[PDB]
Amino acid sequence: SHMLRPVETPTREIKKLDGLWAFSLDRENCGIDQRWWESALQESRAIAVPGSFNDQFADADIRNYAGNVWYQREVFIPKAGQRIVLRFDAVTHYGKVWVNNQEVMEHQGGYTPFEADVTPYVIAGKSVRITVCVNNELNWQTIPPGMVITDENGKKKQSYFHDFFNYAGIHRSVMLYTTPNTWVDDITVVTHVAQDCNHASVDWQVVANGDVSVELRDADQQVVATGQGTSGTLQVVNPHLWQPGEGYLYELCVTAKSQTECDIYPLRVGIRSVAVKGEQFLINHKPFYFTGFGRHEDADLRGKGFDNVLMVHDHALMDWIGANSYRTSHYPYAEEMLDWADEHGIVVIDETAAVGFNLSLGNKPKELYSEEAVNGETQQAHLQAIKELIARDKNHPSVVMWSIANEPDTRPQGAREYFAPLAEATRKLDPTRPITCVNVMFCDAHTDTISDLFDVLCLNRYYGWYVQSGDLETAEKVLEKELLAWQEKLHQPIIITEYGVDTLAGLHSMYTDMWSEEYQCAWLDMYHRVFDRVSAVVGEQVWNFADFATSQGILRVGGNKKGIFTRDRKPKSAAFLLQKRWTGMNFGEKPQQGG
Amino acid sequence: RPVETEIKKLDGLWAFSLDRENCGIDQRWWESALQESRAIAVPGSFNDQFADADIRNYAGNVWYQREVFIPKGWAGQRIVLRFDAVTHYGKVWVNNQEVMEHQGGYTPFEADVTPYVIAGKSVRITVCVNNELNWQTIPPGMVITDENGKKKQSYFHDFFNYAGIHRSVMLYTTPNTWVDDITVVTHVAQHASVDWQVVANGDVSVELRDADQQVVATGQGTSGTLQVVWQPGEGYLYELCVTAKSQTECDIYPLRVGIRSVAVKGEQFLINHKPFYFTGFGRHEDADLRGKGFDNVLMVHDHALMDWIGANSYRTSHYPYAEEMLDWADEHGIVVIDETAAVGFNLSLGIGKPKELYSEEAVNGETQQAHLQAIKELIARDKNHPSVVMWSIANEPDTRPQGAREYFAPLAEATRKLDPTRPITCVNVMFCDAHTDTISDLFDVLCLNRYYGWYVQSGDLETAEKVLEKELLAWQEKLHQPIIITEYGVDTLAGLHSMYTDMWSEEYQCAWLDMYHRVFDRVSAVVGEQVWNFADFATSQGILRVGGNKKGIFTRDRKPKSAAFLLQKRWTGMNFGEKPQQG
Ligand SMILES: CCCCCCCCC[C@@H]1NC[C@@H](O)[C@H](O)[C@H]1C(=O)O
Ligand SMILES: CCCCCCCCC[C@@H]1NC[C@@H](O)[C@H](O)[C@H]1C(=O)O
Repeated sequence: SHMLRPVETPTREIKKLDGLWAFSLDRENCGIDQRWWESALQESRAIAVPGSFNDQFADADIRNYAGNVWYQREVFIPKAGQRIVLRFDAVTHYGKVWVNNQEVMEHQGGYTPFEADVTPYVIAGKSVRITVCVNNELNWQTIPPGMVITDENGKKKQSYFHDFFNYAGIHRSVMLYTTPNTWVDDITVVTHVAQDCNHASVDWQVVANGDVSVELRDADQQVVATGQGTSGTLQVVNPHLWQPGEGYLYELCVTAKSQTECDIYPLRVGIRSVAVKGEQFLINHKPFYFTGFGRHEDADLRGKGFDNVLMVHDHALMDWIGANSYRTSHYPYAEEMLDWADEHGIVVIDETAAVGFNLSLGNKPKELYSEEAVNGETQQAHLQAIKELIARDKNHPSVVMWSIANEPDTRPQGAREYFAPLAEATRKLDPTRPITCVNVMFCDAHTDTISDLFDVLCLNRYYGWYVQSGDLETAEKVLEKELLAWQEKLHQPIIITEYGVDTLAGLHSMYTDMWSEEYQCAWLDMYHRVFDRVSAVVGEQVWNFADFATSQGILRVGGNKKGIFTRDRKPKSAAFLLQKRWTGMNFGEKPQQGG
Repeated sequence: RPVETEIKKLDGLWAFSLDRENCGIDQRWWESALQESRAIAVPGSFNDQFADADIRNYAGNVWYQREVFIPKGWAGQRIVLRFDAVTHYGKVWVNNQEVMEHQGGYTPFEADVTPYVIAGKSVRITVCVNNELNWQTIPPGMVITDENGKKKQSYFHDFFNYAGIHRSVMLYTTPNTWVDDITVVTHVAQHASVDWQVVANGDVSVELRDADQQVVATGQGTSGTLQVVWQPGEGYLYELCVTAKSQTECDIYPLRVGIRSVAVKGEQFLINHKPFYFTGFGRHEDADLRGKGFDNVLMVHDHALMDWIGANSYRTSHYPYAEEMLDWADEHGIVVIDETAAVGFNLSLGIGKPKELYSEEAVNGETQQAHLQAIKELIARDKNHPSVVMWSIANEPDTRPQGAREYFAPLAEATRKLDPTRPITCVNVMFCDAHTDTISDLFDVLCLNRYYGWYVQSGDLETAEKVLEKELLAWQEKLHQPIIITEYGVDTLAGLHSMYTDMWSEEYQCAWLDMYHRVFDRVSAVVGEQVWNFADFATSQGILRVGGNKKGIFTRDRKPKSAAFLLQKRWTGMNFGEKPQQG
């Protein structure tokens, strides 16, 4: 449907985000049968929302549990005559909500919010019970996809194809918000600029039988433009347009009035224009250079759960290190991260949860794009995730790119058949932004067959790590050669969205061999040397802020160790190399082929 | 503590600013939006939040600010602003009008803002937080200055001086007849529970249930309340609805209470007339990244670790914990020794200054008063909790200089008169043994901190066993009192191993915790053990702290050392609430 983030005005929120819900497992799938919605928690225990249920009890048998978990919470209802709505900003994978024995709504998104209108079903003044059924399972039509395997005892074991651990549960806000019966439930805003001198910001919104008078107030509450109608444009003059450095943000207050009731919604948008020209990524008609991380929503104890201290601290670290950009790696991030990126002018490459469409990253199906794995319904679900992501992050000026999928195996015939309609559909959904598909390493420029449909070429390369293990002299030649081959092929702006190596924070060696910090430094350094002599490399993005948790494997030593920082946010030796490089260059500009 | 039948203002981010030049109160920064502010998260200590070295140690004035919408549904009700905890000092302003202030730090403070607030429009909230300690703050300290005005704070406890807003901020609403004060005391012989009440223009009607609304008693009055006929295993707790009735509005307040009576008999600690044995940790309000800020995920996880390792009790070490810890504590029925921030009254703990600890320039007058205040507040907030079985006035004070007894006697007297239903204690330091301590008689349970084999007799088990044994049974023969060892632990690097089982290695933590447990087992007066710290925690910079205090069974990110499984074998291998029969 339509997605508007709620905000306090003559509108109200009761943060049911309160922790300490009742939590229980359903190892027998008796919950849907035995009507657990009715009343009690049976044999529950205290859990905390937001937060992943896997790491929260230090029980291994819970963290690998694959099935149905039950959340439970009684709450009181203060808003009368207002539309009361129950919003879940994120319930990872599947969630079915119940308000006092009655199914309200359900979702199969994972990292996208879903809400429901509960005005008839509640009465402001008495209690009410909310029971959530959260499913953490992945089959071939989920985004991301997976394979759940039962064995001889019927015990479910979830296997997937991405790297990060499949943290599940309620990860973001659960809120009970309250809006007048004539609401402003959808908005779209597109901005243009000409020579940083003047241009318009077209408006568009959806009401509940009310008219929309829209004003454009300033950063100090000064009206600069008005407008009367459901559509149309409106022009500023000599704007304070949104730059990657500062990030100026106008406050467009929209009004939807009825003959009796009225609703006012303030929506912050910044004037900026993002486009791709040849091999240049232009923000406000200036060629840009991306620097920063591909991070994860990962932490100790809470898993993929959200928390504010992590936001302010992580943004302080990136702010110190000189990073100006990041990419919401492998799933839509919490909207709060994108609000911060909006105010602080942080350019973001947004991505969907489509990751793992690849069976070469080592009882696996034998054809990746057959009916037994990634079929038409996988394509429908992928288009769904695109729809929801764009419908949530469409107005945020910090998003400059949509990324449909991550590292798909494109060698087999049919990858183009699967991905081309999704490129067409995404271009038809949001024309204001470039589109991309992050490229796997074993699909170099001479075997890929998908990168033509996208505006920006994103690359994940690990020459010298997975291949040429320990060889810098050779990985330099290979890396430079394939980079110039991508240039000779597509003449596109090339952002390296992943490049990193594993490093035991504390492992040193005089020989600068793999897994030591000296190898991380020398490796990133050589990669930077190659980066500086390719004209079409419009951005670099290291593989990963900090070490994150992965599934158990013989390649993951307590998870992925390719982070610049540790899981507790401590810098390895390479963090200060990146400090020197990024903070030493001119902001938003590519190095002049050398310092 | 609020319930209803509110809008939690601690949601999201606040504007944060520093006052290095100390211009805030003079230039009236609360009457405007903070110039040059940055986003900060509440709850959470401001020191660790920005990875800034200069912000972490800053000693002065910090400014929080946040606009909020007051809901329309609270038209004619009193609107109250509650700060569950603002560490050390806080002065709160509501939209150009000064409302409140408090020098507590680890206890809440609330203020009535009904006139200054018009429910429906947005108002701004500005908080001035101070993190300074002199000799009259609890805990005490002293600040020093030089040229360029750089302020540098020095204190006498171990843990790092985290500050800021550490617990939720509430904005609750009650009808014009509210239940401001409640008290409940439970008895049990081989019983019932007197009730209390304070209100304004309202009568008191008290009823109480069990599982769900199943009343099993009642009462109409501010006394008596006795009727029909809470354990450390599960923790059965009844629900006591209090009603305050007026001509127009009515108030209902639910208070969970568990039937229990704690008392000391000879050298036994009796909870419900049964001898007990304390096992568990002396923990801290410390975490990665957020300082002393509260968080539910951490409480759930740490309670999972304590449940797994077999702990049955712990002590809110060196300051009042967040009350959520105590609600959980009486829910799952874990025994809690509650303690004030009174720590650091000692000049002998020197890493290797006034001249006498109980002089006028240090610890005299307002110091004793404000200590009695920290008592009064801790008790006024945690009195009704059945999980609290003990009072702890102070921790590790130097009682050797002249005038210590003259200081500690009145505090014991007043505290005993305030809450006579629970035993009282004072954790004494190691440098004051049985032949030199002069205060352990004023208290019901004697608490001991002992580090034989670490600070003295460093690395020698064969003699530290003898010294610990002699000191222990000499205490027993001296005062014939119940002795809980509230601190015993040694530092340990998480990954350091050593074949020789020498200091700082995990083998030394294992073998050192073991000998202490045998000497514990051959002493009849030891009514419990609490390994020093649950998890490694942050302290001030010293040559004895290797990135904080490493005396934890778990690391800071909650990962177990070799001793965690030893203690999980010891505490769950014995019977719950029972001490081994000398083996
Ligand atoms: C057959 C040739 C294979 C080439 C190597 C492919 C490496 C893919 C790297 C992986 N790319 C995806 C990312 O989520 C992971 O964290 C990253 C990694 O594992 O470090
Ligand atoms: C004879 C006495 C020699 C010196 C003993 C010093 C004992 C001080 C105990 C200290 N008591 C306070 C506690 O927070 C600290 O963690 C603990 C410590 O040492 O780390």
